[PDB]
Amino acid sequence: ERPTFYRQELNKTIWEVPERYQNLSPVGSGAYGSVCAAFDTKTGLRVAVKKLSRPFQSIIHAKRTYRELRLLKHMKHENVIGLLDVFTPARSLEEFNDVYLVTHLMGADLNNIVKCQKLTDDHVQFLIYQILRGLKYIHSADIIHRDLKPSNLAVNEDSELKILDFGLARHTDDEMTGYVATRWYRAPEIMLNWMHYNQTVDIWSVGCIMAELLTGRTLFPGTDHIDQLKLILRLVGTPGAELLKKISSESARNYIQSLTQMPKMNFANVFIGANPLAVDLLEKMLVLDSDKRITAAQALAHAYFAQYHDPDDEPVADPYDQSFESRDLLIDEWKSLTYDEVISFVPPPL
Ligand SMILES: CC(=O)Nc1cn2cc(-c3cc(NC(=O)c4cccc(C(F)(F)F)c4)ccc3C)ccc2n1
Repeated sequence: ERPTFYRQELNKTIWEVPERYQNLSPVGSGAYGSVCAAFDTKTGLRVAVKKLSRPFQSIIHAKRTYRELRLLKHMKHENVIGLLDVFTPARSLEEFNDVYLVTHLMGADLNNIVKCQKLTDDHVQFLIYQILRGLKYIHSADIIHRDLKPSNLAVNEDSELKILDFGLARHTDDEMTGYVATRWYRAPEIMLNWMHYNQTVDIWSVGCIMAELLTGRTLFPGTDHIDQLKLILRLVGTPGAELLKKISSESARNYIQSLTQMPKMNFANVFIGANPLAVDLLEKMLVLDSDKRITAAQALAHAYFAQYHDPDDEPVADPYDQSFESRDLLIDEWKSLTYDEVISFVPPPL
């Protein structure tokens, strides 16, 4: 039942894919992989095919490959990216070297929407509602996104949203340096390595995205890590004794204590004309102490989403076994586990 594969060179990369995928066209490249737009003749869908770059070159790369495949195979929610297909041209484990992942082709992202269109409060309500509905699902599987930003949120013509991770490069220090969107939505505990972070790092990002949908502007466009921290503390206030004790890094803790103390600002005076319910929700998401930050499940029940909230239609994920994360294996073992996952893949129904 193995399909027939055909080969083509696209931007000095050899692509070998089943015949069902036609009109391959390059849409992106990076350290982790290359992405092509294509037409799936079997389903009639416009798809995105990601060919992973050297997926088993090191233990780190082999584990990352296995990790992404496990995660994609698990995600089954209206607001989260789904795996349409996974394939390899390899006929056996011995010849296994390449992995291709297929998802829906995404049109616009949230950055394209905020660009020329000024969003109304009802539009903001619907977009944030869906992010939180998708996050509640991601978090219920004990998965932390870590990189929620407008470019990782796909929004169709009907304002239907999906959470994705379209990143193709290594999230290095250099990539996070300066006046960069890669760091503007990051929680201060992850950006400054304050302590062992939890999934509320993602709620900080939603708060940053919501503020930007409401004003059309970046909430914390820092020119560097320290300038961004100062922009944060000006709005939310400098931390109290309770939070400083939770900063496990003595160096980071010592730096914060050197700053002049500042009170939390009045958010109604920052977000002029915004719905007072939006302002209230923003104050619950943009909390410096991650332990006190509203969760996705708590946020869906907030009065700001009264028009969309349906507790009978906000599902949680099936149990997700990620015991593999603390497993020490050789490249060939991570490869064989990846291979079993490719061959056991069951496509979703129409
Ligand atoms: C115009 C256009 O459509 N361009 C486009 C489409 N693209 C699609 C992909 C793409 C991305 C993944 N991986 C993830 O999304 C991912 C990984 C980990 C966690 C999560 C989360 F679930 F936590 F979000 C999601 C798998 C397969 C493909 C094909 C990459 C770049 C891209 N560019």
